[PDB]
Amino acid sequence: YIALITMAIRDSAGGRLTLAEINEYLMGKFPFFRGSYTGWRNSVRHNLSLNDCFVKVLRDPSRPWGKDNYWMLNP
Repeated sequence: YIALITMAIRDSAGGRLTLAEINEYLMGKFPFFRGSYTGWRNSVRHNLSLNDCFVKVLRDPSRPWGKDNYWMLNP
């Protein structure tokens, strides 16, 4: 989950990213994940910030459809 998260966050470049898209492809890539329990987003996101150690935004005014998230990470 760590490595996966690493490559997931890698989507960015130490600037900003959307966990919405990250998780979007996460489940769209990992079948086992989409066939176990779609409730790890809590442990994933948790470790996400508890891993990289960046800053996120509490649902900013920029969510298409109404279910997105923007995170801001940097070195």
